[PDB]
Amino acid sequence: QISRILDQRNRQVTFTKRKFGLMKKAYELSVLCDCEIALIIFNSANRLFQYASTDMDRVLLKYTEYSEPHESRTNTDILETLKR
Amino acid sequence: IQISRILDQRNRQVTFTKRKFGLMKKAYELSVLCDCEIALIIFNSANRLFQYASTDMDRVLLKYTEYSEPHESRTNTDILETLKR
Repeated sequence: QISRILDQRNRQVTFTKRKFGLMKKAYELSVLCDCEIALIIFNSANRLFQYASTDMDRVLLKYTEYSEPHESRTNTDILETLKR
Repeated sequence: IQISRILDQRNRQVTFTKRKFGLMKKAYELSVLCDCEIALIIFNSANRLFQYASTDMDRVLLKYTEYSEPHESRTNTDILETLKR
């Protein structure tokens, strides 16, 4: 029951609030549970925003070297889980 | 006050899973509400890789490599500084 915010002012304020919320939660997860986290966000104007718990090059390099299988989710899977 | 010692190691996995899912849920919401493309890469303390992409990971990482520099770049040091203000 969630949809896309059409009004550009209400889109930007919501984007900023939630982008910061995401980074705050990523920070918390990283310190609480000893995780390494990277977050890449392209907004609707195609502006790039990024967060990395350590630094981005480190996390992306680890990502590209990972030999073991990935556990991977997309919007389709998240939306399915949320229905339950 | 050593931040990594805060958590009870007994509930480590459950806390990790709950918060990982919270992060993905919020990423999903942001992507639909604000028309964003989002990728999330998480290595847990046992070095298990978990990933989320709103579209798919190869698409988001390719967009990343075709951009020259971030508009905002943050790490834990910056987030912690902002939170103190």
